[PDB]
Amino acid sequence: SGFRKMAFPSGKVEGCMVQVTCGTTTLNGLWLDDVVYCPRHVICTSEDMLNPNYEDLLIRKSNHNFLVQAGNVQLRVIGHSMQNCVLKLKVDTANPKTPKYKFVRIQPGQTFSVLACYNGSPSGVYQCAMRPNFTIKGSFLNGSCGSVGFNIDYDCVSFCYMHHMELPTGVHAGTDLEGNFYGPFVDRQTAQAAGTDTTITVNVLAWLYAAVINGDRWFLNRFTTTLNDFNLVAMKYNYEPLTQDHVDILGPLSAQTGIAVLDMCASLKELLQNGMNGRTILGSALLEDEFTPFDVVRQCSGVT
Amino acid sequence: SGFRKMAFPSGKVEGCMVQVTCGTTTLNGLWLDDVVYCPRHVICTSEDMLNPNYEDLLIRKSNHNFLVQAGNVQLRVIGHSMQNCVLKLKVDTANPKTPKYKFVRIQPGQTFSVLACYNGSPSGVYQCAMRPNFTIKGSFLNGSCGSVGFNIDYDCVSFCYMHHMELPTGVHAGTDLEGNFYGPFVDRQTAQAAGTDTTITVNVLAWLYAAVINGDRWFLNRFTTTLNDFNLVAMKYNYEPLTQDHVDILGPLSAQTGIAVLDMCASLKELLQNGMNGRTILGSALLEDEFTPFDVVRQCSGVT
Ligand SMILES: *[C@@](O)(C(=O)NCc1ccccn1)[C@@H](Cc1ccccc1)NC(=O)[C@H]1CC(F)(F)CN1C(=O)C1CCC(F)(F)CC1
Ligand SMILES: *[C@@](O)(C(=O)NCc1ccccn1)[C@@H](Cc1ccccc1)NC(=O)[C@H]1CC(F)(F)CN1C(=O)C1CCC(F)(F)CC1
Ligand SMILES: [Cl-]
Ligand SMILES: [Cl-]
Ligand SMILES: [Cl-]
Ligand SMILES: [Cl-]
Repeated sequence: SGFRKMAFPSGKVEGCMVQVTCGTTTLNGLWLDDVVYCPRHVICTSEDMLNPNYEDLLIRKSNHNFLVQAGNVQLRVIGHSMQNCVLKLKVDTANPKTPKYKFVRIQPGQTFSVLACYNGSPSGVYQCAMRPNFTIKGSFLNGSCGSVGFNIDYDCVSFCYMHHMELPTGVHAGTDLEGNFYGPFVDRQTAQAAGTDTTITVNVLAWLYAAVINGDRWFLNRFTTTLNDFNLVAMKYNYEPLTQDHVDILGPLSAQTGIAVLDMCASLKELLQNGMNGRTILGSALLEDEFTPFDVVRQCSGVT
Repeated sequence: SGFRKMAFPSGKVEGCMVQVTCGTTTLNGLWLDDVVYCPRHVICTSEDMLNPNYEDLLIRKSNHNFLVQAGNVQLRVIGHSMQNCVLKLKVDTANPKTPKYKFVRIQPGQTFSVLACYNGSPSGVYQCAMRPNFTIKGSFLNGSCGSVGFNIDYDCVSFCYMHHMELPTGVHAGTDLEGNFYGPFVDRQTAQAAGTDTTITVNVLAWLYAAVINGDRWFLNRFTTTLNDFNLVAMKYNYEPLTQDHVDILGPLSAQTGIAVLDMCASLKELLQNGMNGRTILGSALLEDEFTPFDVVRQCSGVT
């Protein structure tokens, strides 16, 4: 029993993390087979950051401009090319520790593990959700660009996020591993800011199921609601609409607890309308929306 | 910026995790050099669990009774011995991936990362605190015994916890890597239960400093207090006493924020007496006590 924000074991990703230096700019890259993936703004100088022409900047560079370190071992760059906001650096050595992997773009509301890295050396691992406004509430400092987010399934690492920058509210923005940004952000210096966010309803419900499995039942009630009148309450409290597919995904959790989704929706409606009235759920006094139905099943027993 | 419950990268520990089978009982062990460390109750049958004589049970066993699997590779047991509640199984193969390591016992109030494991295969990683009552609020299912907790410092892994069992309130108990239990618990079936717990005051204060560094200042005030009158309030709200050494450890954080510890204590006293009045700190509506002063410094910038 118990419930924690649990990351995937990070070893398969640690053995892919390298340092990339171009000029005085230093940051992290991801080394898979004979390619190092890193944020393209490693080739930028601070002046270039207003409106750089990344294609020009790259033509003016050569292989020996790029310094790639895997621990202490130098890796020699034998090629360079750019895909969207990612630079691809081909190196002389294929990574012997390359895991089975995929580049997958994730959806708002889904979770992933983050390996915070500095100077190519991993620092910490933690769990994140892609917010509905395509930011992540991460934990990142200067030099973390190039750190990646990922999920692991049957020893295959699905990379979904590469870190690029921090927005003024302190939330974080980045790209998938094809270099395409999540959300309406650009890798240059503007006044860009996160749009308005919403709460991930299906995840709050999954979390309530987790609590029932772990013995929190005080928020439960005998009422049931319609999917339409629940959604109508959701709009008032800035919660994402709940779909029939969401109801279907919660199916396994409702089956294990014996509480049908729509009954659980009645509980959520009461918790939004009346607050938590001095009680806590799974050690939190706020409704938690960063656990997917999948995360709950993976961590909770199949019993109770 | 940002603040998350961040674990250490788990790779160095993943490469030490093995499966140990004795009879029908299967659980995890830790493979360092040519020794596999695992909970001694792997030799138990369900009957033996009332009051086993572990020394007798072990004499009646032989090396070929022990099945140790490192992934797919069999490891042959060439010796067995017992230290307190841990069994030490000497195997034919020294672990090539053994990291630099130490066995250290931690103090109540300190944190560590946990690598949840099942059948020798790592499942997840998360951060825990040793509670003042020597339990941990972990996330563990049947088959997690043998999973370890650890900290990493300059590539050296300090193992501090091996998981053994779950207590009736759903909290978790285990030993250090010398097999000595944390807290007044035994590896047998009794009515044992966690004693009463308290909140880790120095960690709450560290966390408030983290929030100030991340821009939460609403809880601040102009008042200062004496260490004696703060401690006197702490007793009323079931908070651990604050020592002058605690004040000294918070020094770096007070220096970076410019808020002296005792002023911060005045803030904590107000937050205990008046609640949080509908506001949140670092995304929590409760005072968080599972970040040490060290954890805050490691994750927060040195600026602001
Ligand atoms: C890198 O972009 C990075 O660490 N980004 C993530 C981040 C930064 C701050 C807080 C949380 N996450 C490095 C790359 C770099 C550039 C120059 C010298 C060394 C490293 N960027 C930074 O550390 C900061 C500081 C800076 F150098 F002034 C520039 N910077 C940025 O984050 C910029 C934001 C906008 C951009 F287009 F993404 C380019 C980088
Ligand atoms: C192991 O002890 C374990 O997983 N402990 C941690 C745990 C259990 C439940 C919830 C959270 N954490 C395995 C060892 C085992 C024993 C027999 C068969 C297979 C594996 N123990 C268990 O999975 C559970 C179920 C059990 F098998 F009935 C016995 N058990 C225990 O946890 C016992 C608690 C008291 C003890 F002295 F520690 C012995 C194990
Ligand atoms: Cl690819
Ligand atoms: Cl499960
Ligand atoms: Cl040792
Ligand atoms: Cl730091």
